Amino acid sequence: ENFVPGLDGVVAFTTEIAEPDKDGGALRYRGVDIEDLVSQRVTFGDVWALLVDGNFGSGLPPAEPFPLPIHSGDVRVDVQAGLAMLAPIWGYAPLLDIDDATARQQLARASVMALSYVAQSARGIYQPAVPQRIIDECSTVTARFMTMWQGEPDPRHIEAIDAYWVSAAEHGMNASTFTARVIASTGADVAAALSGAIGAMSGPLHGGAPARVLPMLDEVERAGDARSVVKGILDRGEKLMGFGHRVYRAEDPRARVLRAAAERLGAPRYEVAVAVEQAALSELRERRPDRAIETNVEFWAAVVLDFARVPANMMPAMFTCGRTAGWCAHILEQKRLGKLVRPSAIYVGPGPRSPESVDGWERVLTT
Amino acid sequence: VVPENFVPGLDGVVAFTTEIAEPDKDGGALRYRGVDIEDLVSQRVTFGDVWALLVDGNFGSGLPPAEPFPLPIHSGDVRVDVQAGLAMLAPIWGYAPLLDIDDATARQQLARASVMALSYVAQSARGIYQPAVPQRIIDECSTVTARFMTMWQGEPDPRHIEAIDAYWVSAAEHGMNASTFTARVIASTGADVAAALSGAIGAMSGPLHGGAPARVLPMLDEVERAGDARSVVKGILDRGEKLMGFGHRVYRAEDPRARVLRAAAERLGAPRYEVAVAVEQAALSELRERRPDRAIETNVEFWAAVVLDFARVPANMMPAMFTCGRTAGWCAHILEQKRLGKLVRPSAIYVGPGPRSPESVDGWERVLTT
Repeated sequence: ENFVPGLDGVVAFTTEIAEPDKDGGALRYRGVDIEDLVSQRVTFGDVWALLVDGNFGSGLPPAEPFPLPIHSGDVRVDVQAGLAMLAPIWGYAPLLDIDDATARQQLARASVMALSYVAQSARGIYQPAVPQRIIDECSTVTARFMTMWQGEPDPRHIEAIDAYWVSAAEHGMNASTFTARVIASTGADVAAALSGAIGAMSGPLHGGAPARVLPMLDEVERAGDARSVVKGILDRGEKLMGFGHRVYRAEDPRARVLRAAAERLGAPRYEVAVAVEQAALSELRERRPDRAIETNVEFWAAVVLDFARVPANMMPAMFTCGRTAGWCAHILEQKRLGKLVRPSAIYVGPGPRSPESVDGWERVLTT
Repeated sequence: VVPENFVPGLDGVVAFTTEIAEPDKDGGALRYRGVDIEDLVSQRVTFGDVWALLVDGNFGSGLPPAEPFPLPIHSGDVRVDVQAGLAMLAPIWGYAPLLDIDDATARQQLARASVMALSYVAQSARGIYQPAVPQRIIDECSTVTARFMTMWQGEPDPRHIEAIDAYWVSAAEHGMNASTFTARVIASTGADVAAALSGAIGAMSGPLHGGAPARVLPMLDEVERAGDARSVVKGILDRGEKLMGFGHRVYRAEDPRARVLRAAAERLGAPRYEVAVAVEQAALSELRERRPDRAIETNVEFWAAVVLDFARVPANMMPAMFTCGRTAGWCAHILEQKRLGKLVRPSAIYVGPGPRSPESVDGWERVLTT
């Protein structure tokens, strides 16, 4: 045939959660535009429920002690280990044996746990502990996350994460969302599908993740000229971080949302980041005038996150926290779909042969 | 952008081309890299070599020796414990993403985790207060299957080692199920092998994945006490409860793995064999009678329970034996996907509500703006 492996272009599901309108240049969560959500200052906790429940009203459960005091230096792996313990310790049941109401609670309870792991891991070990009453009296999950980590966080930094987390909560059917849907289609508990989605996310070729643009942003601040360093990186064989082929029809809606939030909150590195964007776009469009080149949302995601005191290696964990909303939305939708996800494969390998015909059969020990 | 006779679940949609194995359902035969499983079992090819046959495409290599656990965490769920250990493989054992390693390193890292999961299952079935089996009497073993039964039972019956070899080889790989599909999707992103192996175990644990050995032990216990074999199954169907180990046809006529395991039970002289076949004759003849139109055949998971019980495996340790065997299918599909080197990313179609304002949503009354 002329088929493409990996089901490229093959329609697998039917969704009511969100529509990434690439032709129209807008992202809508259950019909509500994300530009409207960040502008009216809707916190990530509410957007989590809008994607999962299809409407507002419900929030997220409080923080609770860790199910396993794990700490290995890899926060992605720590959350997966804790997610495993949810069935024996917290009693998580398979999706087939619980109603939609129980599945929604365990998804929110697991979402809160993943954020508690990330916030605690960022606060230093020898730092004074944040009292539990200060944590439990926070208005939003975003505030609770920042207070558990920073103790007394800047309000402008809380708004930055709220802007980033709702602009990355859900973006269609990628590898991580597909993995959670396949595992949930088996009837396993929600922690197993969440642990599988996190494993798919750890792959470098999965997709979105804040770009490693800080060593370049620092270089522009020191040298002063952005055009020269942008020209240098492309001439010395290295690729340019945060800029490539287009994703939407034109500018990514999430790209302007995170740049407008950076200017609105007063990010110190905003002017350099804009100077970098202009030099990169002018240079990439000058060398390949046939390619459609737009700024990646991962470029301004790194700018916004770094403005909120987020280190580079913690940024991928920041994306995982926001994507819990999209993962839990598609897991519950798959549960209500009630259809196993099994494709097929065609065999092109060797035909029937005897065991003695196989290469290396003389080294096998039998009986 | 529109549905077109669309069915959810990718049923029948071809996703990959594989050289690993072929479940010839229309022919009633299963082949690993072209070799029939009946040959592999009848000529007593150990599981370690079938593992190397599926992953490498030829014979020659083996599996690395056992080692201590990466994590002294044991919650009582061996499935969960193995997943937690698979996690620790990145920081403790240094497992790199598939995108940054060659086929040789990835092949080992798959084999090292495969032996890791076997030892997790192995000495989880041995009492800690029983005498620690000597470390050298394990080294004096030959096959991977033999070292498994040595770590668990201490003095394993040679007949039982053949039974495990018969079972694991039969269930080593069976095409494109959910657990194998999940392992390929995660591997298609470029992550490490331990993440892809952990994703398959999660999908394996779901009830609708199938393949887990059947809970036919109470039925076989009841038949032996009151010997009739037919009135025992006749009553169960009359009362309206499920007949375990029997149902739809997997292969078109007879599952070759069921034929292999039933013959392996008789060849090794399993005490439950005579009682087991009478239950098979009675259940099949009964199910075909109550439904003279539906194709009904013995499930391989019915004989898998007979064989595994003969090997002194408890009822709820049998699922871990399935996960142990399928490591060959998971690793071979992981390595093949690595060489394929293409991301799996399907698409979906939105049919939800059209564009609206945040105020026209049910519940905007209970929103607090930042």
